[PDB]
Amino acid sequence: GDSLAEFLVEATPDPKLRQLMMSMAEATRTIAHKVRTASCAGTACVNSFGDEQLAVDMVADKLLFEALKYSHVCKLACSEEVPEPVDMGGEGFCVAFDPLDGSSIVDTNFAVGTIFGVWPGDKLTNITGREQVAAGMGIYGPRTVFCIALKDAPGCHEFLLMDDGKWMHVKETTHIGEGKMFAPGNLRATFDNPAYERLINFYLGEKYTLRYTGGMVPDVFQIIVKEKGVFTNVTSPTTKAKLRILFEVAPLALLIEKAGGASSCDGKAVSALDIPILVCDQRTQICYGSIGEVRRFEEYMYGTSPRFSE
Amino acid sequence: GDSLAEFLVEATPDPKLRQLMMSMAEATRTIAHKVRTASCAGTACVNSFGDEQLAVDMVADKLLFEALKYSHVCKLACSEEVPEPVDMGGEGFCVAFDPLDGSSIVDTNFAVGTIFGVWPGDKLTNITGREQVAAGMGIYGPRTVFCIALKDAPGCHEFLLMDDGKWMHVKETTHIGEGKMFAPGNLRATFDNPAYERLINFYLGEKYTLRYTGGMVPDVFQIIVKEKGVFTNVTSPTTKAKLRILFEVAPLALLIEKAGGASSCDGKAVSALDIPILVCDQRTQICYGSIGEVRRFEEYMYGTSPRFSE
Repeated sequence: GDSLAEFLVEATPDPKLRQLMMSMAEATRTIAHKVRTASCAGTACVNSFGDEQLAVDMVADKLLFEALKYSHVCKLACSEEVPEPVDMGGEGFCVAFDPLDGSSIVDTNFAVGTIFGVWPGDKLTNITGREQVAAGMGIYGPRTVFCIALKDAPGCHEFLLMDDGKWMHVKETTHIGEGKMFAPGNLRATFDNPAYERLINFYLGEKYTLRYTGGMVPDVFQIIVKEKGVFTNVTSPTTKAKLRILFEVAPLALLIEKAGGASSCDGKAVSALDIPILVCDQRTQICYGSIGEVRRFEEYMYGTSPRFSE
Repeated sequence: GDSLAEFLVEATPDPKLRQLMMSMAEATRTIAHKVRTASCAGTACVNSFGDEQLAVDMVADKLLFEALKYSHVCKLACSEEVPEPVDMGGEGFCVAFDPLDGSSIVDTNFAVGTIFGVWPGDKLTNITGREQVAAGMGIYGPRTVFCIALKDAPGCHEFLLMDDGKWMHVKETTHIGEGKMFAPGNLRATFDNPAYERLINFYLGEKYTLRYTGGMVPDVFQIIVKEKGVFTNVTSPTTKAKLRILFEVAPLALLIEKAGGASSCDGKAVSALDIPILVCDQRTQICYGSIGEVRRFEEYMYGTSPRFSE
């Protein structure tokens, strides 16, 4: 297909947003190289940033902050590790990111990833996921994938890192249909939550194929590629919420909904793009999937789906 | 650590076996490059092997046959795609391999892998998995890993593909202990196999963390890395077995039993290294895990563990 710079010129009329997306794709390429040659002798995984040997989750953090600084179009930046925004000396967008989302899977050479969401303005609080101008994730697997969506452009677009160091468009997703595949996150809640239990028993009883790796990036990315599936992460009386709206859930909600899917956040039967983000470290629960499978989620968990039921 | 060539000079005294492992490690390096730049734009994932242009599982197939031919120490070779052995014009070893395990997850950038087992002599039938002189798997993820074990050497060894194009020893596994992590393969058999259902309900009832990706290479490799876990694939009256002993189950059984684990193959509560391989396309069922978890598998499925109970 065609290149990323060529795609961006038609997706958005904002050249600042185009420079930002270019800087995120270059940082994704460098993180992909750092993970490739990471030394995990020590159960921890190390690589060198400049003159210091830290962990992969920290080399990615510093590489993403570096890319935002030198894009000159970033006002605020915030990482999941330190959930307090920081000024990057630019202006245009505010970017929040999870540097590497795969804590218990880097040593096992599983697919891991980076999540980032882009907000316009000067605030990372008192916003919603619908105010996002762009969102994306870089997936570090056998291939290196840059999966993005821009508000001013239709669909969710996947870019492949080629041998020459450039990005090439390889798939545009605009419809997520029906199928039997599920990723049950937080299954320990099938104990204090009878609605979640009955839902999981539906999946297990209808012969849904199981695909759960523990990392959110590949578990949600597979829905966009297969154009089918359900992801669920549900809280319980004894199990507390661990996903973040700013760094993880809200950006992924845009990638999923722009590809023809739906989300159900904070147990309030609305999209994750409509849940107010009051603090950066705000937690939540979520369901991702096709419209049909999200309807079933709300019917099982709440009684009815306000948006999609009959 | 130190290199693979240096490891091999100390692991086995047979210089021909060392050349074979080197040829398999070089083929693993080349396949890792082909998967990285695969164009899954069409209905499959394609790359180049010389002039003709094929799919990735076919590019891997021809690369391993080529590596075995030009190693000069291979008598018979056999691929999962055409389960009929072929003569490679050498003499020393017979190699059976699964070129790419996980073609159903390549478009979703999940981790995939190659499996191969190395047998002495001139026949790939009327053998057992214990007669293997070496077995290994190459894991294609964010990193590229060459995981092997040799009959004449203790333990299962991990090799990381370094920046210079060489392999470096990074982890030696010799003990697989106890923990709560499971990979439930063929979960559709929990309907007409009451023992499998009771077993799966035990796993879910003890709050085991779930990690099943669909590809066996990463699902079994995580047991070796975490030194914990269970993998199960159980047949039923309505669900038939799809795993192959020669290309998949027996080599992984050596990798699993080396490093401190155990296996329970077929319906016979014995090791997979002790199951006679009569035809190349022979199918089977398996359980991989720690000695404690394999004991529980045989107790739940058959009543008692002849090797580990009491």
